[PDB]
Amino acid sequence: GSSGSSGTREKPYECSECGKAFIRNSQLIVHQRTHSGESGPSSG
Ligand SMILES: [Zn+2]
Repeated sequence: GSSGSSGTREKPYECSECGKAFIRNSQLIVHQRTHSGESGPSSG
Protein backbone atom coordinates (compact mmCIF):
# COMPACT_ATOMS: atom_id res chain seq x y z
CA GLY A 1 0.00 0.00 0.00
CA SER A 2 2.27 2.76 -1.28
CA SER A 3 2.11 6.02 0.67
CA GLY A 4 -1.35 7.42 0.04
CA SER A 5 -3.81 4.58 0.57
CA SER A 6 -6.12 6.40 -1.85
CA GLY A 7 -8.99 3.93 -1.96
CA THR A 8 -12.66 4.87 -1.81
CA ARG A 9 -15.49 2.44 -2.54
CA GLU A 10 -17.78 4.93 -4.28
CA LYS A 11 -19.52 2.19 -6.27
CA PRO A 12 -21.51 -0.58 -4.54
CA TYR A 13 -20.84 -3.33 -7.07
CA GLU A 14 -17.24 -4.56 -6.92
CA CYS A 15 -15.36 -7.12 -9.00
CA SER A 16 -14.48 -10.17 -6.91
CA GLU A 17 -11.70 -10.78 -9.44
CA CYS A 18 -9.65 -7.58 -9.31
CA GLY A 19 -11.78 -5.32 -7.13
CA LYS A 20 -13.18 -2.92 -9.71
CA ALA A 21 -16.34 -0.92 -9.01
CA PHE A 22 -19.68 -0.32 -10.72
CA ILE A 23 -22.92 1.60 -10.16
CA ARG A 24 -25.21 -1.15 -11.44
CA ASN A 25 -24.76 -4.93 -11.37
CA SER A 26 -25.34 -5.21 -15.12
CA GLN A 27 -22.28 -2.98 -15.47
CA LEU A 28 -20.10 -5.18 -13.27
CA ILE A 29 -21.14 -8.43 -14.94
CA VAL A 30 -20.04 -7.04 -18.31
CA HIS A 31 -16.59 -6.54 -16.77
CA GLN A 32 -16.69 -10.06 -15.33
CA ARG A 33 -17.42 -11.58 -18.74
CA THR A 34 -13.70 -11.33 -19.51
CA HIS A 35 -12.61 -12.51 -16.06
CA SER A 36 -14.76 -15.63 -16.42
CA GLY A 37 -12.58 -18.72 -16.65
CA GLU A 38 -11.24 -21.85 -14.98
CA SER A 39 -8.28 -20.88 -12.80
CA GLY A 40 -6.88 -22.71 -9.79
CA PRO A 41 -8.22 -26.27 -10.09
CA SER A 42 -9.33 -28.50 -7.21
CA SER A 43 -12.17 -26.17 -6.22
CA GLY A 44 -14.87 -27.11 -3.73
ZN1 LIG B 1 -12.28 -7.33 -12.53
